[PDB]
Amino acid sequence: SKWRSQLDRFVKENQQDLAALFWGLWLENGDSQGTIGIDLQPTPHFVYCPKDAVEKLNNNVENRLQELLGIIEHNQPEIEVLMIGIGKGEIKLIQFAPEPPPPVCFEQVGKDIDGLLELLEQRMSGEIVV
Amino acid sequence: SKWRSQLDRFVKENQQDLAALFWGLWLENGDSQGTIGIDLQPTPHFVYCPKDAVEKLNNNVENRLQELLGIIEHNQPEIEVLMIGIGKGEIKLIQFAPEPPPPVCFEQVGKDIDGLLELLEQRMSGEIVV
Repeated sequence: SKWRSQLDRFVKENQQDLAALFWGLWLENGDSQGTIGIDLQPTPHFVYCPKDAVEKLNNNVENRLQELLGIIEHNQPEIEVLMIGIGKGEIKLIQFAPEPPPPVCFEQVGKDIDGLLELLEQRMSGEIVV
Repeated sequence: SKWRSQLDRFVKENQQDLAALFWGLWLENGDSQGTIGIDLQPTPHFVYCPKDAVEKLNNNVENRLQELLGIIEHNQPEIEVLMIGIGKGEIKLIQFAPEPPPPVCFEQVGKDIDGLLELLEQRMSGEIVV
């Protein structure tokens, strides 16, 4: 269960870059691909999670995050970032309203999603271990 | 308006305590008093912002955050901390899903809301200035 607090600390230290990536992917995909996931195995990597898979997977003892589907539906990508981390099937909800908001974060980092994916995934490696 | 970034730094570094206070206030008051606000003057201090008051104050040119009212109505306090910082009439949304969730932060920090309020308020003093 320690990976949860490792993921928590990583998010805390990387909110602006995660917001830039969140917003960049929002621009390209909106919600058509589902929810941005961080699958932690075999090493942490960004994925998309269709709403079915989230419900299927929140339908599990270790999870059962109350109203998760509504939280995912009601997230406002212009002001707040939402992702889900996944370690051996258990969800940790990632949600934060950064400063500046995600679209400004995107403009201020000045990186495309490919650049942010590689930078963030390198940073995760060996920092979050399941 | 540097206070927006100082408040962002404060929240990032104090998620557990703010989560414990948020849930302690939920235990005490539920939604009977409105939304938890942080009034930044003369010193940052926690207040309650009734629904009508939030709305009137969001009805101002520096604010007009899209879907603010809906974010407030949909907040899931077992999962999500929600507060609004208020600096010279400027709203800043605070929303984040802590690790562990808010009711566990309250249990783990082992203090009542009076203790939490005093600690968090002294901490913010000097650190977030308008």
